Parts: sequence; C-alpha cells; structure tokens
Amino acid sequence: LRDDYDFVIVGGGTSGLTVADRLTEAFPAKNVLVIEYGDVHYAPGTFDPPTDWITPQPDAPPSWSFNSLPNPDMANTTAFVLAGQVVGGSSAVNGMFFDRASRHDYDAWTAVGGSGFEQSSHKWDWEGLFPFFQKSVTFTEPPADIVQKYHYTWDLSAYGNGSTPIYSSYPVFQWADQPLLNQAWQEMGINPVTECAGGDKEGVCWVPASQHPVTARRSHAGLGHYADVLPRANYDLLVQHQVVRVVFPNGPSHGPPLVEARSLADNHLFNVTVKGEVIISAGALHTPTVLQRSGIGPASFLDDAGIPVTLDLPGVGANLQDHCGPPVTWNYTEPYTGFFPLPSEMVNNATFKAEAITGFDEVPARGPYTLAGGNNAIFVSLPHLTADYGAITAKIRAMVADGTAASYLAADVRTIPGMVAGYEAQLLVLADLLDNPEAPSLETPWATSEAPQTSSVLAFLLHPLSRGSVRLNLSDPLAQPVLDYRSGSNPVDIDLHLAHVRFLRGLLDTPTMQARGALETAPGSAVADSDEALGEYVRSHSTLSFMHPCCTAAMLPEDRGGVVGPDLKVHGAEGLRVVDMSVMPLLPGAHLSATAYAVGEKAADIIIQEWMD
Ligand SMILES: Cc1cc2nc3c(=O)[nH]c(=O)nc-3n(C[C@H](O)[C@H](O)[C@H](O)COP(=O)(O)OP(=O)(O)OC[C@H]3O[C@@H](n4cnc5c(N)ncnc54)[C@H](O)[C@@H]3O)c2cc1C
Ligand SMILES: *[C@@H]1O[C@H](CO)[C@@H](O[C@@H]2O[C@H](CO)[C@@H](O[C@@H]3O[C@H](CO)[C@@H](O)[C@H](O)[C@@H]3O)[C@H](O)[C@H]2NC(C)=O)[C@H](O)[C@H]1NC(C)=O
Ligand SMILES: *[C@@H]1O[C@H](CO)[C@@H](O[C@@H]2O[C@H](CO)[C@@H](O)[C@H](O)[C@H]2NC(C)=O)[C@H](O)[C@H]1NC(C)=O
Ligand SMILES: *[C@@H]1O[C@H](CO)[C@@H](O)[C@H](O)[C@H]1NC(C)=O
Ligand SMILES: [Ca+2]
Repeated sequence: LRDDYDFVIVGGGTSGLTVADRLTEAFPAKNVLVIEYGDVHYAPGTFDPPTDWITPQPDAPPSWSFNSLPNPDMANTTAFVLAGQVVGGSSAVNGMFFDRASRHDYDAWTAVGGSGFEQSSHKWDWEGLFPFFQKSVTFTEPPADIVQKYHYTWDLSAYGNGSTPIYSSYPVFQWADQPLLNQAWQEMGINPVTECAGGDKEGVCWVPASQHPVTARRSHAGLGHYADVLPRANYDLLVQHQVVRVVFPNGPSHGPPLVEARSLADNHLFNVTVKGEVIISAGALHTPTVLQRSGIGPASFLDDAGIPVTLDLPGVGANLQDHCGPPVTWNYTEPYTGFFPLPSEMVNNATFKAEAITGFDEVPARGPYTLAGGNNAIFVSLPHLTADYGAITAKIRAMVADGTAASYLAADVRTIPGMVAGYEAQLLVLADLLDNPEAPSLETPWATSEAPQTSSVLAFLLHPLSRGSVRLNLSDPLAQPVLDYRSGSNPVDIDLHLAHVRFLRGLLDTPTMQARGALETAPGSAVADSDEALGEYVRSHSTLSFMHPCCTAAMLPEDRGGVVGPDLKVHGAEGLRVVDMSVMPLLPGAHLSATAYAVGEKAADIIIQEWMD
C-alpha cells in the first residue's frame, strides 16, 4: 500500500470500478486505489448450476442483508434489501436484468435539477447520457437459430459499436411458455417494441442479461472493469477494508480530504493520503453512511449522533427511493399442456437437469442455465394503463400547490426548506412524467407462466413519490445503516398500486389466458372493486423492495436538498465526488445496473476532462 495516491475510490462496486478503470487507463502516471469492504469472489449468475427455477446459488458471494424499519403505511411490512459485499458490488449478485429506462426518465433528472443546474455543461438528460450507455457495454446479436426459435428483436443503434468487456446478451434458452404472456399483453393492446434500450421503451420489451454471449457467465464490474484490465500498474485494490470517513484537515474548502479506513481483519484504523480526489461509490445504502460519519449530512442527525458537522447537507441519506409492488396471481383450471420445457422440468426430470448442468459447461454454453432471471417486461405508461385519467397527476400537482406534499416526508425532513423545495420539484416533474404516454409507470416482468410458482404478475411502481432514509446505527455506527423505507408514506403511491393492479387484472380476461382457464387467486374481484379493500391488499402484499434503492446523495442543487452537482462533486467540498446509484435525483423506470455503469462512465469522463486542464 503506497504512501499516497492520486485517486481513492471508496467501494469496489458497479460505478466505482468503472470509474477506477477509466481513471487508471487515462492517467497512467496517476495511481488509483480502490478500497473495498468485500473481496474477490467468483460470481454465479442467476439460475446457474445446480439450481432450480430460481433457487439460491450455493456458492454466492457475500452480501449485506437489510430489514428496514416497519413501514406503517404498508401494514408495517418490512422491506428486505440486499447489497453485494464483493469486488463488483451488487452487479456481482444481481438478477442480471439489464434494461435502461426511457429517454424521459433521464430527461427528468435535468428537469428536477432546474435552472440552478444550468450554468454547468454536464447534462444528465438522455442526450447527455446515451453515448455513455453505448460506451458502457458490448452487446452481441444472438445466433440466427436462437432468433428464429425465441423471436428476440433488437436494434444495434441503441448499443453502437461499444467494446467494453461488460456484456449484454440474450440467452440461447427460454422456457417454452414464454410466448404465453407475450401474446396476452398484445390482446390488452400493449404493443411489441423492437428495441427498448434506445430510450423508447413503453410497450412489450425484450431485455438482455448482463452476461457473456458465448459462455453465459455473469458479467459484473469485477471482471469487466477490474480483472479484465489487469495487469495495470496504477490500478490498486484494497480488500476487506471499510472506509470509515473522509477527513478534511483544514476543512472542506481545502481538499481532497483524507480517507480514514478500517481494516476488517484486525480493526486497525489508518488514513490514506490523496493528491487528486476521493470518489465515493459505496452504493445507495452505504455512501450516506460514509458521508455521515464524515460529518457530511443532516446537521440535526449528526448532532444526535455525536458527529461534528463538516457540511450540513440534509440530502445525505435522504430521498431514498426503491421499486416495489404487489402481485396478481392465478391458477389454471384446465391442464397446463403443450409446453416443453417448463421450469418444473428442472425438478421433475433428472435427465433434463443433468443435461442442463453439462450444457452450461460446453462452449458455447447451452440450455436452461444460460437463462438469467428472464428477458421480458411490459412497460406501460400511466395514460395508457388508465385510459388517460388525470386523477393521479392532478392529485400530485394539487398536493404541491396547497403545500401538503411536505407532510409526507419524515418529521426531521419536512421542517427543512431545502428538502420541501426539492421534494416539490420532484413531484411536479414526476407529475409531468406520469402524464407522458411514452413514459413507463408500471413494469411487469415475466419469463414463464407455469402455475403455481410463476403464475403471477408483479406491479412495479416505477416512479414512487414516497421517500425514505438511510441513517447510521448510533449504537454501532460502523455496522450497516438503518433503512427507514417509509414505503407508501405519500398516498399517491397507493393510488398508483391500485391503478397498476387493476390494469394487470385484465390479463386474466385476455383470450389467451381464458384458453388456459386462468383463474385469479389474488386479489380477486371482490377486493379489486373496493378502493378500501384493494388498498388494504397492496399495503400488506407488496414486496417493498426489488433491490433498487437509490438517490440518497441526489444530484440536485443544494437549495433543493441535493448533495452533488452535475459534475458530481459534493456541494461545499473540494476534491470529493460521489458516483454510484445514490446520485440519481429520481429513481429510473428500469433496473439500475446498466444506469450504474453509464453513470460511472460519464462521471469518469467528467473527472478526466477536468484533470486534463
Ligand atoms: C439482489 C439484487 C439484485 C439486483 N438485480 C438487478 C437486476 O436484475 N438488474 C439491475 O439492473 N439491477 C439489479 N440490481 C441493482 C443494481 O445492480 C445496483 O443498483 C447497482 O449495481 C449498484 O451500483 P453501485 O455502484 O451504486 O453499488 P454497488 O455495486 O453495490 O457498489 C458498492 C460497493 O461499495 C462497497 N462498500 C460499501 N461500504 C463500503 C465502505 N465503507 N468502504 C468500502 N467499500 C464499501 C460494497 O461492498 C460494494 O462493493 C440488483 C441489486 C440487488 C441487491
Ligand atoms: C485521519 O486524519 C485526521 C486528520 O489529520 C485525523 O484527525 C485528527 O486527529 C487529531 C488527533 O491527533 C485531532 O486533534 C485532537 O483534537 C483534540 C481537541 O480538538 C485534542 O484534545 C487532541 O490532543 C488532538 O489535538 C484532530 O482534531 C483530527 N482532525 C480532524 C479534522 O478531525 C485522524 O485521526 C486520522 N485517522 C487516523 C486513524 O489516523
Ligand atoms: C426428460 O427430459 C429430457 C430432456 O433432456 C426429455 O428428452 C427429450 O425429449 C424431447 C421431447 O420433448 C425430445 O425432443 C428429445 O429428443 C429428447 N432428448 C433427450 C436427450 O432425451 C425426456 O423426454 C424427458 N422425460 C419426460 C418423461 O418428459
Ligand atoms: C405498525 O406498528 C405496530 C404493529 O405492531 C402498531 O403500532 C401499528 O398498528 C402498526 N400498523 C399496522 C397498520 O399494522
Ligand atoms: Ca443462468
């Protein structure tokens, strides 16, 4: 471990390793150090040997497990959330669903920053982010036989001729009843989309897997941004170390700070000297933890924590958002026939599963295990799924106009004019986005419809108005934070859930599902028809997290509660940036990992262009 470094990156995760990669290749004379809580682990993909249709990988890398506080507005249910504890971060333990949000979701970032963000040239709208999306991954056309078998569609214009060893691929396998819902979504008027990673994604979407096109092995940041670029002499990595905080010897206006690190083996604490900048990429859950212990956070929490205030930025750990939603479930009253193979074949058929195990080891990889978690989702806009009803967005706009919107934030947040102002800007922008018929409001993925385990649809609330907190355990500040999800704390989220579930129920009415005798098992017509009963149902049967927590160090002006500018520097701190999913101001209508790379690539480009002064 060297005397000093030019760059320290806190967290060897998805964004952090892509930043560390791009910095070391651009500045061969500058030394980068990545400090990682975890270690290097082989990363099994989703549904790899010897699992059954979606069982846990026996040799999975380590992760943090989180149980949030009870969410009273969702029947006190707890949210269960994971975070990868490994070189590669969460992308090493992903479900590998590798989509991007619509162009309008990222346009929303620029709009929510407002004019306070406009004397910078770093635009995080679609036009400013799309080139880095193309840079971030290499996509590969599937074989022709696989195309004519499963009917993948795509448009290479969405990917360009990028060549970064982070792979987006379509498996050479699908379950045999994959076309079932595909046909039924079209009978609901949801239309096929040829390519959904090129910004235009409302309709029925093919989504790729973050995995190698030949071997089907998981692609994560630890390979593509770390292992695959070594040897590289200025690219250092320190494992089994927890970065405690950053310290400014002469205050935050004289930087970069020192990185105070704790060795997880022996608890030995030390400091790393930084010449250039410190980049924090500890993730949406842990970046707030690193800045809070650095005295960079809500002044009142920091006082209650016995931590001296270095920067009073109440956005640190605030504005927590995640994807969540309740299900619609059915059985079949006729036998589920004519499909081979279905997922149950893995548990019914030793021959078939033995072959799947060995098919995965052939070159190229073959059979069921080349599949990750599935490659399909609908993304339906609020106008489309409700027949242009303006009730929800009127409620949002009114709730800002009358000033009651603030009441839905936490009691130590609604009192802060900065936070109310930024929450209000979010809601109006979200109100506009949910009025855009090309902007997804509901996501529903599927790969099979075999009953009973996969005869269900989930109603992903893509753009929640509720907001939560990531805060230090005050008993053990170095332990994992407390997550207060406050799911459903803004009531428009419940209205969205009812609209989404009620749209989804139409699935069972489709000729395709009626041919199969699909019989609704939950919520049922009785519940669905009662705003009070369906409300009760979404509040107690929703999954509170699909493991996409974000926006705890939002890219917003300080007066709107943000923590970083559009250059991703922490407001009021020189030589200190954040680059991970905590910087998004609004949660995107997508799974986050592809965005995490794109954010890493653009943040690296920003950092590079300035250090070539
Ligand atoms: C179970 C699960 C499944 C998912 N499935 C999908 C999916 O199918 N599709 C999708 O698009 N997204 C998915 N995601 C989410 C997506 O992968 C993440 O949002 C994204 O990878 C996060 O990137 P990041 O760089 O912000 O964080 P991470 O990649 O998690 O990076 C944080 C890193 O910092 C390290 N760290 C934490 N604290 C410290 C500290 N104090 N000092 C040093 N290092 C520290 C962590 O160990 C980790 O390496 C999933 C997430 C989970 C948890
Ligand atoms: C990492 O670097 C920081 C910055 O140098 C170290 O923090 C500094 O620690 C010194 C202790 O040597 C603190 O000074 C102390 O102040 C109290 C009262 O103010 C006084 O009673 C002590 O005698 C001593 O002078 C100093 O405040 C502190 N600096 C900051 C900005 O917090 C930190 O210890 C280093 N960490 C490790 C593990 O080396
Ligand atoms: C158990 O699974 C194996 C698949 O590995 C089945 O064997 C295949 O059956 C299909 C018929 O759907 C044929 O097209 C293939 O030629 C067979 N391949 C091999 C390698 O056997 C087998 O039929 C399954 N058993 C049952 C009872 O369904
Ligand atoms: C939430 O917390 C506790 C449950 O043990 C109780 O205070 C409250 O009634 C709970 N709310 C609901 C709706 O269950
Ligand atoms: Ca697999």
